[PDB]
Amino acid sequence: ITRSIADQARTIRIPVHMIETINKLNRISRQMLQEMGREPTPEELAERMLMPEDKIRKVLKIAKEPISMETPIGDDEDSHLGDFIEDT
DNA sequence: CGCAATAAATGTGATCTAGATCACATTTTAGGCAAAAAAGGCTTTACACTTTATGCTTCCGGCTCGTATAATCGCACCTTATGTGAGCGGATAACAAG
Repeated sequence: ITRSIADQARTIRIPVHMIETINKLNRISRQMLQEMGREPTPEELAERMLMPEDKIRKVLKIAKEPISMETPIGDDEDSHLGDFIEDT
């Protein structure tokens, strides 16, 4: 059961380490918060990890749902999320 | 031929320009022909294009395996309480026929 939901979980394919890299930076964020009491700035963790600081920000942009289309916005009658995007 | 009356036609003659002359010497004009500066011509050589075989290396990328671990279990507390009528099948009670 940990093999099937290990890849084909979301509606779209998702890598393995891409979801294992999130909780990796989690069990350390509160680790420095329970001691010092301040938010771990992207400077001290840049020396303990293999990620610089710039490219690591674009990684979070990938980790999403992202979002459906047939979802009410304002009119809640005929207006849909995928009905406001112009065509090229 | 004499008479009517709105338009067109008439004279004046001194003043002041407008338009024309002449023969010869000066000044302008036209197209002409090379030279210089420019257009594309049609060569022959200097270099530069991505492409694609390849294989070797380090770094970032993407995927799994087994292991170690405890469990196969437990309260008290916070705040609400959809709307209806119309259409439908099923279960139950009252009824006439045998």
